[PDB]
Amino acid sequence: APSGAKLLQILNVRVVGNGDRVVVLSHGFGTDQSAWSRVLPYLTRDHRVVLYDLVCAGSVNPEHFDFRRYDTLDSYVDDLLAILDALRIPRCAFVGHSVSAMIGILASIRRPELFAKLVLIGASPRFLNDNDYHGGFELPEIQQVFDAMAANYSAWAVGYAPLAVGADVPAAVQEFSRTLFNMRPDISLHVCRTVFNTDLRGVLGMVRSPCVVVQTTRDVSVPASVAAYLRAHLGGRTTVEFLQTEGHLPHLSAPGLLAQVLRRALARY
Repeated sequence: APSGAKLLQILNVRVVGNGDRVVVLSHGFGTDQSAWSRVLPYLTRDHRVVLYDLVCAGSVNPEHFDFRRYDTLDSYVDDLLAILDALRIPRCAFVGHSVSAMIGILASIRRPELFAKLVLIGASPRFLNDNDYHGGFELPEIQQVFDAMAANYSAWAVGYAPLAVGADVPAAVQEFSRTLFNMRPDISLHVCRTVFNTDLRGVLGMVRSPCVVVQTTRDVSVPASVAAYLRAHLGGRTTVEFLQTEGHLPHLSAPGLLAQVLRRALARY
């Protein structure tokens, strides 16, 4: 597996901004680090911002996608820590969307002194239901996503993109579809399978970093009740912030409102 040093190029690592307060921005499924481009200038005057692409992003050469290594989220965590260690960053705030919120939770447990604060957007510890637990999906319907992605990825993408964006923002729909279509279909399916096989409920109590959970009014993959569950079970001091906007991708569809929350969350850590 590639070293942290090699990952700096493979994952298109970028470091921008001023100061010694470090913020890492980690994008979610179906995008790449360009998803942060609209909120980024709200952070770079006050923070040193580290950006990178998950190995599944369309902007990463498909040759580096190890279908063995990456069938667990633990390997995505390995990559994040390797990048931060290569950059010689001992302490940071971490902002993760979607799968990266799960990666952030796992990274905080692996390296408690490295993560001074987590900000989780579109966050869920488990997407499948379980008795007294509402995740949003039953097993036969995650299986329906899989069959649709495999049978007709392009048609699945055009249907999913407006649902994910949620609000009526056509430039966000087109920009998300573009990065969804840049992904190779088999890699896209593989990451989705990995995310739906992840269940972090049993380790939330092991997180000790303070956390801010960012909740929008409506999220196709995250039920409103999930944020309360995270606040109840995360092992650190946790606050829920409410974006009065609709959708799963507020960094695409409502950058100004999102930036207000991020600046508040990242003021002291």
